[PDB]
Amino acid sequence: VLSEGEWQLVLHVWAKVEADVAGHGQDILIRLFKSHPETLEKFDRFKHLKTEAEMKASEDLKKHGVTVLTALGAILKKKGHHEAELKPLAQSHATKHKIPIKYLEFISEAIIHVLHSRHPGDFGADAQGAMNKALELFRKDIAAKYKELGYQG
Ligand code: HEM
Repeated sequence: VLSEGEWQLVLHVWAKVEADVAGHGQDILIRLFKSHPETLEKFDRFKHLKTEAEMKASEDLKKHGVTVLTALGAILKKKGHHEAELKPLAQSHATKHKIPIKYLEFISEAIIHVLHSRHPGDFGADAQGAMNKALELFRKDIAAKYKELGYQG
């Protein structure tokens, strides 16, 4: 359970993201795909992209980055009271998209890196720890839904 002070640190940096949701989503997906190429393989939509320049030039990738970060922002702004938002996401990622929990760890690392690059003055260690806790809570709660459905592994 995050404290109120931890949530404030999380949402204070997240308010900085929402000024350029699409730029952040591009940086985060690109980092994810470069760092963990098995992730790119889960998107039939993106698997033709073979270079970082092609990734940066894809408008469809930029659109998906906004989809991802819009859903994550709505979950973070619930400060843990996020059951209604996670249900459908856990269900589609477990049963349709077939995304292992481990890849949610990977995208959490990319999010943290990109926030540190773009917002260092609002993403010192206290805020990095709080955002780590928030993303761990996200993963923990998705993992319990996966386990229900037979996908925790
Ligand atoms: C912060 C974590 C993530 C969030 C908030 C998120 C959110 C979403 C949303 C809102 C959609 C569209 C609606 C739906 O299908 O449920 C989507 C689709 C999808 N996601 Fe995620 N996602 C996350 C992580 C991942 C990761 C790590 C992968 C793969 C490695 C992934 C793979 C996919 C795929 C394959 C689709 C369908 C894309 C398409 O072909 O249109 N997601 N995601």
